[PDB]
Amino acid sequence: PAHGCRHVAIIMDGNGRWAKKQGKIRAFGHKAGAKSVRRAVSFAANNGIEALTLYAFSSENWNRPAQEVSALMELFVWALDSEVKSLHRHNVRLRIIGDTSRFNSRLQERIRKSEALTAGNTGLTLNIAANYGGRWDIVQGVRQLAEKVQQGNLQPDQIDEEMLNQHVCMHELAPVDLVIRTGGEHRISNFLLWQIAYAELYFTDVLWPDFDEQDFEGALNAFANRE
Amino acid sequence: GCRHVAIIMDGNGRWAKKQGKIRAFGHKAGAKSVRRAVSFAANNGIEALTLYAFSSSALMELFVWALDSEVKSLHRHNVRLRIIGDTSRFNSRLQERIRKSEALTAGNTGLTLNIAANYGGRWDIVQGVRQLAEKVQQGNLQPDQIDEEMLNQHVCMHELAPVDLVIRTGGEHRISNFLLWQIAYAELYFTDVLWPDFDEQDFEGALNAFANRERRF
Ligand SMILES: O=P(O)(O)C(O)(Cc1cccc(-c2cccc(-c3ccccc3)c2)c1)P(=O)(O)O
Ligand SMILES: O=P(O)(O)C(O)(Cc1cccc(-c2cccc(-c3ccccc3)c2)c1)P(=O)(O)O
Ligand SMILES: O=P(O)(O)C(O)(Cc1cccc(-c2cccc(-c3ccccc3)c2)c1)P(=O)(O)O
Ligand SMILES: O=P(O)(O)C(O)(Cc1cccc(-c2cccc(-c3ccccc3)c2)c1)P(=O)(O)O
Ligand SMILES: O=P(O)(O)C(O)(Cc1cccc(-c2cccc(-c3ccccc3)c2)c1)P(=O)(O)O
Repeated sequence: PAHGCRHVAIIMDGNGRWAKKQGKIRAFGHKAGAKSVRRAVSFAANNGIEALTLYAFSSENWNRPAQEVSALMELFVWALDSEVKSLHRHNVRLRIIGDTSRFNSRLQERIRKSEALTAGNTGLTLNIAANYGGRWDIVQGVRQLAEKVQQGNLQPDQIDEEMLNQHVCMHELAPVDLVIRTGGEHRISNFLLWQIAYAELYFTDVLWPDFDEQDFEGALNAFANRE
Repeated sequence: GCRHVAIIMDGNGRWAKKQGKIRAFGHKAGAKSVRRAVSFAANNGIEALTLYAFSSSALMELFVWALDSEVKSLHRHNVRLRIIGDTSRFNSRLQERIRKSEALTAGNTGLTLNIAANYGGRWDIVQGVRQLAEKVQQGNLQPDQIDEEMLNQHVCMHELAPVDLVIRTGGEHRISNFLLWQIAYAELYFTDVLWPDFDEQDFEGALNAFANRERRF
């Protein structure tokens, strides 16, 4: 399309701050945040973007017990189940990226079903990060290579970038062209690392609930002008 | 408190054009700006400064010339010099100059200055991977024992403080395959100022930005 942007990744941040300013509790920001997600996904689908990868940055996870962080992963991806039907009806291909290996088998089956169901859709490819880390991503790929070495099928010296690239999340999709981070912080926070080696980085102070189609348009135009 | 700053230096040629001068003129102004950045970092308690020359045999001799004429003063200033990158294919005289310069200064306790030469963040990670694959081949390591901490011990600069701030001059908003694994939690600061003009005030503005952002976030 005219903006020449095939794959956009977004670090969503600012929902709690947005609620706080309103005098509302965090759950109200979660709802406004969900609504801003739906709006970003329609925008991307309507603007010919091929893939949209979303990472929810939690400013609060440092105050929550580790036991709680695992459970929230439950509800989160669980919640994203009633939503699968809607994504499918909109011709979106859903993929979950992250470490879901420790997740209960019932949910892993659900994730696989969801991905299989929407795999042949021809609209936007939507990647949702769940228990995702950039370093972990690189490490799970390294492990896959470590198994081939242990099998006898790979010589350490044959490992190059191109080969490690085939084993990181989203390698079958267009490289990430643009990473947007809302909320004001200027860090990647262990979101994508290997995949953003050549991506344009766009930071905006706008809080996620307020980030709308015109903000997304501004980012794509900055990208178009910058490339 | 900012301990390790990484800078993507960019804008020398654009600067020269604006001045109506030739490329060599921007290179010269660029080198002076490198000296001023290093002095500044050393004078302000920064533990490590990592520099990457962004560009879209003669440079090899210049590299030798640069090491031969600057290493003594860096040594006197208690700077520890390290070159990061794939120098495996540089001519052996240059490889030897690099090795001696690093050896001469290895024990200094002031600023560690890392100069990227033929460096790439993906290559960096891949060299660490090869190291681990070797131990797997031998039999000293099981695939499933490989974790983040471990690969971290095999990527460049693992013995130094974590990179706190990455500064990129010149106007582009990309990492361009500079550090990747190492910038997971770093503050990213972009400025349109061209490298020859990047000065103490610009450097301080990035440091202040880092400090303020550390307070608010
Ligand atoms: O609602 P909160 O954030 O006030 C709290 O109950 C934690 C929590 C409870 C229920 C639901 C959620 C929730 C709802 C929607 C999204 C998310 C979320 C999405 C992505 C990353 C982190 C969190 C979490 C969080 P907390 O224990 O942190 O006070
Ligand atoms: O399908 P369209 O292009 O006709 C339209 O629904 C826009 C749209 C496109 C793709 C996805 C969505 C959409 C709608 C409802 C929910 C979601 C959704 C987004 C993220 C997670 C879960 C669900 C996405 C809407 P429109 O607003 O243009 O009529
Ligand atoms: O913005 P924060 O860091 O203040 C916070 O809302 C976490 C958060 C960040 C970004 C997005 C979301 C969020 C909230 C609700 C739904 C979703 C969502 C994500 C993906 C698909 C569909 C819905 C994401 C939550 P927190 O729970 O840590 O207060
Ligand atoms: O800024 P550019 O991309 O326009 C260009 O000057 C390349 C370049 C970028 C950044 C720094 C330098 C450069 C020039 C002179 C000296 C140094 C230098 C680097 C490290 C230690 C000492 C000196 C770096 C060159 P180019 O040769 O590609 O026109
Ligand atoms: O100064 P010049 O224009 O006479 C010439 O040496 C080019 C040149 C001189 C000095 C520095 C550089 C240069 C360009 C790009 C990168 C670097 C560099 C410097 C330090 C580390 C890594 C890379 C240096 C190029 P030339 O190739 O035109 O003979």
